[PDB]
Amino acid sequence: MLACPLPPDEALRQQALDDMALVDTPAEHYLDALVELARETFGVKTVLISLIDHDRQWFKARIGLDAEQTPRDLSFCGHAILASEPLMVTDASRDPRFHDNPLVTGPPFIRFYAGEPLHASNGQAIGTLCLIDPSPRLLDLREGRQLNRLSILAEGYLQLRSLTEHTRFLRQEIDREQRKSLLDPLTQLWNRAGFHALHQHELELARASDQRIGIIYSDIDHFKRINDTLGHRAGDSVLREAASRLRAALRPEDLLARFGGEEFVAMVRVRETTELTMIANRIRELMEATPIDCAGTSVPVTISAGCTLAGSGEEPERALARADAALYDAKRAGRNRVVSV
Amino acid sequence: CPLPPDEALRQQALDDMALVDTPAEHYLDALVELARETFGVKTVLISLIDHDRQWFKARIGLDAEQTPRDLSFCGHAILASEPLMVTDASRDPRFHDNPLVTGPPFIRFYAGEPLHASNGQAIGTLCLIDPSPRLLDLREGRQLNRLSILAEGYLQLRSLTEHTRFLRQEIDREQRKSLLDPLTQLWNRAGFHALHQHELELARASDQRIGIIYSDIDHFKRINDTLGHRAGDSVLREAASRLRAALRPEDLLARFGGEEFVAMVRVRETTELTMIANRIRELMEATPIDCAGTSVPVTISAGCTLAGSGEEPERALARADAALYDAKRAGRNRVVSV
Repeated sequence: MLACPLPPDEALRQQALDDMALVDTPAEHYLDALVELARETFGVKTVLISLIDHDRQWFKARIGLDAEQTPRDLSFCGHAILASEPLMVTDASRDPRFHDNPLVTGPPFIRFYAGEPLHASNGQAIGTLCLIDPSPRLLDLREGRQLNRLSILAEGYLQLRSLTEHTRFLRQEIDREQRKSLLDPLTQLWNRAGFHALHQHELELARASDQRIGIIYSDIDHFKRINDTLGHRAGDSVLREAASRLRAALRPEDLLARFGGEEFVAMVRVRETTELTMIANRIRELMEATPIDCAGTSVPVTISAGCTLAGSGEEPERALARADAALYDAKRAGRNRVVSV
Repeated sequence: CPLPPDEALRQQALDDMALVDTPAEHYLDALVELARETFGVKTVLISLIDHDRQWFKARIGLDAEQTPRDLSFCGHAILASEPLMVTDASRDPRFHDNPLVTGPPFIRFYAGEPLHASNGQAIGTLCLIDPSPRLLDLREGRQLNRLSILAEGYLQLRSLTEHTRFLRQEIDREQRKSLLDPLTQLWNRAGFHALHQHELELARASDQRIGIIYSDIDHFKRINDTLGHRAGDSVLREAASRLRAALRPEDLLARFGGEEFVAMVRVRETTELTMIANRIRELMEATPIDCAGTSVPVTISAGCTLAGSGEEPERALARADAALYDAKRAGRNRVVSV
C-alpha cells in the first residue's frame, strides 16, 4: 500500500466519480462562493473542494491556493476519503502521516487541516471539502458543525449537477479524457475548443424551451499593460479573478469560455434582448466593483463587452462576429462599457 | 403591500421554476440551519412571494407554512436590489403594525437578501428573523449575502434537473397544492401517486431496480399521550427532515399516514436498499429530537423490498408494509428486508 493508501473498493469509488463528469470541468460560481464563504467563516488561509482522481487530487474549486492539482501521495484529502468522519489535523508537522509531506515541510507549510468527505449519491467518497492553514488549530464543536453543514452544501450541489442535461451531454458525448483538451486550467473555464464542443448542444437546449441565444464577447481592459508593468504573476492573478467575477455574473445554465489571451465569450439563454444586456452589464459592474489583489498590490481592472442575440437560423459564427464587432465598438468608445447590437 | 410594475413577469419567472408547493429539500434545509447556527438567530426562512401569500420552501424556527404577503417584510424587500435590514420592526414605520410583529412571534430583528430567478426577477428572499433587536456587521451582512448567493444558485441549478423539468411539464402549480403535506413538507399519498409512475420510467430507461422502504415512527401514540400534540408535531417535522437527509435528492419520499413515511428508490440490487433503509434508521436514532426544550429519544421501524420487473407497484408497497410489521414485532428500531 502506497504513502497514501487506497480504499479496497477503489475501482468502484473511481467509477462513482467518473459517472459525475466532474474531474477536468470548469469552476462554477456556486462552488466558488461556497469555498469563499467557508474561508471567511473560519478565517483560514485556504479552502479546497478537492476530488480524488486516480493518482491525483484535482481541485473543482479553490481559494488561497494557486496549484491546480497535487499527487494523491501528497494529499491529506486522500486519507480523509478513507473514513466517514472528518479528518482533523491540529498540527501536521507533529502528525505521523504528514510531518514528511513537502507541503508541510516546504510551502505553504500546512499545519492545520480539516477535511470533511464528499460523496456521490451511492455513498462513494469522491473527495473532500477542506480547510487548510499555516497555524495550528483545533475547531471547537460548533465550528465542526458549521464545517459539516458547509460540506453537505458541497455534496448537495455536486449531486444535483449530475442530474442535469449538461452533465449527461458531458459523459455521453465527451470522454473524460477529451475533457482535458477543452479546459484552460489557469482560469478554469472551457477554452476556445471547449466552447466549440459545447455551443451546439446549447443552441439545441434553447430551441427546446423557446429561448433566445445571446453572445457576450468581452475583453479585459489594458491587460498587456498590467502584465508588462507588474509581473506576469500579477497577470495570472488578474486572469484568475476576472474569470471568477465572470462566473459570478452568469447563471449555471450559461456557457463561458476563455478564447484568446485576455478575452472571454459567454453564450447565454435569455428570453429576449434586455435580459442579455442585463447580464453583460452585470459582468462589467462585478469586474469594476473592487480592485483585484495581486500579491498585496490592489489593481483596478475593467472589462469592455459587446453583445448580441443570435437570429433564428443564423450561423453561430455570424452571431459571434457581430458580438465581436460590438466589443470593438466598446473599446473604441472608451472601454469599460457594453455595446448591445 | 407595495408591488412592482413587472409583477406579471416576476410571478412568471417564479412559476417557471416549478417551485412553490414542493417538498422541503435536504440541501436547502442544511443551508437554513447553517444560517441559523452562523448568526445565532431564532428563525431563518427561504421565502417565495407567490400571488397574495408568502410561502416557505425551507424554514427553521417557524411553524406556519405560509403567511399573507401584505405588510410582510419580504414583499417590501424584493423591491430593491439591496438587503432589507430592519433593526427593530416595532420602531419601524413600515412594520410595527404587522401582526407577526405585534402578535407572535414578535419579530424585531429582520435581515432579508432577495433571491433571483435566472432572468433577475426577484422571486423571494433568504431572511434572518429574531424576537430581539439586532444590527448586522458588514462582515455578517456579507456572509448573509454569500448564503443568499448559495440559495439562489441551488434554486437555479435545481431548475435544470430531470425531476424539476418533469414537474414543469406535467404537474402544474394548481395541481401541486393538493399533493403536499404542509406539516412534514413532503408529498402526501396523492403526490406519491402522481409521481411514482415517472420513477418507474427512469428505472427502466437506466437498467435499475425499484425499491420501497415503508417506515413508521416508534411509539408515536405514546409520545402524543406523554408530551401532548405539539411534541408529536415536533417529532413529525424533525423525523421528515431526517428522512430527507438520509435519502438522496432523486428519491421519491412521502407521508403515507399520521405517522408513516414511504420512500421509492432506484438502486442496483437488494444490498443497496437495505443500506439506505438502515441509514435512515441510524440517522433517526443518532440523536434526541428536541421538543419544547425537553429532548425526546425517537426511533424508527421500517420494512423494505425490491419490486420485481412488471410487478404492480401496489403489490411491492404491500410487501414492504408487511415487512414493516415484522420489524415492529421483532422489537422495533430496525429494518426488515424481504
